[PDB]
Amino acid sequence: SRMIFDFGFHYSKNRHVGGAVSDVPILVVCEEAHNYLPRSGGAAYDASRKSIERIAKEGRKY
Amino acid sequence: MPDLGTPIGSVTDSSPSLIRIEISSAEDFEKYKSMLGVGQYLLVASGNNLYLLASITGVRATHVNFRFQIDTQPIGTLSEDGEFSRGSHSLPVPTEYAYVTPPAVLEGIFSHQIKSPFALGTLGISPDIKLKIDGDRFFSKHVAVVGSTGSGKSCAVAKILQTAVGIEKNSHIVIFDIHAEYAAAFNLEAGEAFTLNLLGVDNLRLPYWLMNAQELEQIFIESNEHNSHNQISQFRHAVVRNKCKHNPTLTNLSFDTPVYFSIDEVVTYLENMNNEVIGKLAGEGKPKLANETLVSDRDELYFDAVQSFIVASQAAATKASNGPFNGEFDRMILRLHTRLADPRLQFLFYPKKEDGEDLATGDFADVVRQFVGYMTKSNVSIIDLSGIPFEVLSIVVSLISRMIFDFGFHYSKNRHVGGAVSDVPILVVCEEAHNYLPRSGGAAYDASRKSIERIAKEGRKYGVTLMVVSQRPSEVSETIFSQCSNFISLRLTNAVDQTYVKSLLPDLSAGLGDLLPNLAQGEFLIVGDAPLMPTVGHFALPVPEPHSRSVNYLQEWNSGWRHVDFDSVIDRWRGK
Amino acid sequence: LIVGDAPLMPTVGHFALPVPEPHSDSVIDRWRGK
Ligand SMILES: Nc1ncnc2c1ncn2[C@@H]1O[C@H](COP(=O)(O)OP(=O)(O)OP(O)(O)=S)[C@@H](O)[C@H]1O
Ligand SMILES: [Mg+2]
Repeated sequence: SRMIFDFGFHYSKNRHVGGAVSDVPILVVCEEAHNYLPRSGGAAYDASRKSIERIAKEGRKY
Repeated sequence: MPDLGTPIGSVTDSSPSLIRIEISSAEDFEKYKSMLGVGQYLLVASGNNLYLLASITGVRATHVNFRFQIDTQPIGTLSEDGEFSRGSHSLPVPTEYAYVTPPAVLEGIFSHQIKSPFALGTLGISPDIKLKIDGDRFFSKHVAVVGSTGSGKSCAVAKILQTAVGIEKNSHIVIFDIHAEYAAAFNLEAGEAFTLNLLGVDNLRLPYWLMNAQELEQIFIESNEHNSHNQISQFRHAVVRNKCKHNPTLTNLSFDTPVYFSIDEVVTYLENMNNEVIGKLAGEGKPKLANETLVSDRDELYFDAVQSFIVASQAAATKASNGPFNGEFDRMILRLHTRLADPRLQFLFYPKKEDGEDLATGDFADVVRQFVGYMTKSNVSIIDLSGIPFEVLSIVVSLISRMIFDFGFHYSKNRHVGGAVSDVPILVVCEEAHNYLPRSGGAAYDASRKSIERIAKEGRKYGVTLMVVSQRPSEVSETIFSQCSNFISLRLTNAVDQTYVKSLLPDLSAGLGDLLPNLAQGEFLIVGDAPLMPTVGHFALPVPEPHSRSVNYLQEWNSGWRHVDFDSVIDRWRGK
Repeated sequence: LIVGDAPLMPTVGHFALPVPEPHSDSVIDRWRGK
């Protein structure tokens, strides 16, 4: 996921410099989320619940 | 005072809390169907040469001939002279008539008894009429808004602000954004002569030494582990001892007092302290380096550059023991090297003046100019926060707020010495508050609440007021509302939200809640002290409108398979 | 509204305002911020 987001970022920068909004959208479909995004869980599952979260708050733009 | 007209019907039940009117003619009801609707007002008799105003709360129609029913509640009293008192002092007897409230009477009551006017739209019954409130009561006190999605909150707020800035007295306003929306609502022709300072992630200047204790402790440290004790102590010691060396003149400094203080130097100090090794030989109760040279005052050398010491040993000739704080501080060093390694956050750690040089202790003044601007003219500023990450948002907000409260108090004192009240008002606008002011939230956002709580309590005396906006008021701070003296309610549907907003708000029986979920697009309800009495109102679209350009998806899918030159993107993607 | 043992009976009253009342460019020359 981190790769996707960083790519969208570095691309939005360029097309914004050009003055045009992005043109390459992406939709990430996630299934059986509760197996890899727990609500009450250990730090062992702290590498995912962070990355994906970055998409929720700062996605629409990029 | 004037000829009210022909009545509607008599009374059939009376009390201080409730009143019940009864109509028995359909031709009479259909004629005045538009006024008798909810929210609007009616006149009742309470003896000769008086009248009583009531607010419609509840209608019912039945067919068994027809029978209507209008439930009402009393607000206040009005004479034939024109005076409008408040507070009920009469129960109306039956066989007393009722009449419908014309506009003319409302306009007459509005004009005279209102000290200073501020327009806030037009009533629904008649568009060619302008609703007014007290000029000073409104913008010198704490407003609030709550609206369901699509209810047109942003446009209404933009209209309010435009009027406050004379767009169709010099006033200062800051508007925090999360969607990049309110920027265009102020993009009139340059010749208008009202300053506009647009800010973002590229041009914002905001050093990190302005922080209070909580923010500094929060960015670079996490106190979850067992090593949470010692880190904080020695961190404080280091930051202080480094604060003076670069600012000698001043006196009696403390952790909180703001002045320049580098951070890389603090990292160097912490590291050099990780690896210390002490000597226990005779008259050598102090450290020992690689070149057999003792040390007297730590602060003199530890900062400059890393140093290496001899190895621990137990020989009677070479007696070297390990240091007190060796080993513990290993992680936070890498964590800090990382955070500083971040490019996207460069505006906070490694900022630059216009010329190119780094900041200095004195530029503090200019740091506030951005928020303040020109003095004798309106200077609405529009901060942007989309580009900012999700972890530093609370910090940014707290700092930008405290920096304003301090200025307010300072100018309030500077004018108290003279004896005249300050003529510089400042408004803060907080949008989508439910993200960074959670009521169910814990310490993850502890730094934000307080920076606003102050304005909730003190701000009024000093000269700065708030304006909160949200769309899910249940998951918002209980304290930030209660200090709000006026409420604007647009459309709300979700039930629990109705319950909460009904509770918090006092003069709301069942009907005033039955009115929220059926309001139209552009309408609103007003409840508080700025009006004489509750009211239902209608707005117009603002000019120019906010757009917040966004990426259209389906209209883009129908296009071609555009060659993403991954090569060029990744190439520019240095990240080195 | 008063409640408890002191009054002869629960009751509501109103308070008269107490006179006296309780109240409490180069401008920013405080870089110290204190
Ligand atoms: N008096 C009015 N007459 C006609 N249309 C109106 C009126 N007031 C508002 N609108 C319409 O409301 C529409 C959208 O409102 P928005 O400004 O998108 O609401 P909002 O503030 O974005 O709420 P969100 O989506 O939760 S951020 C606009 O396209 C307007 O045309
Ligand atoms: Mg909006």
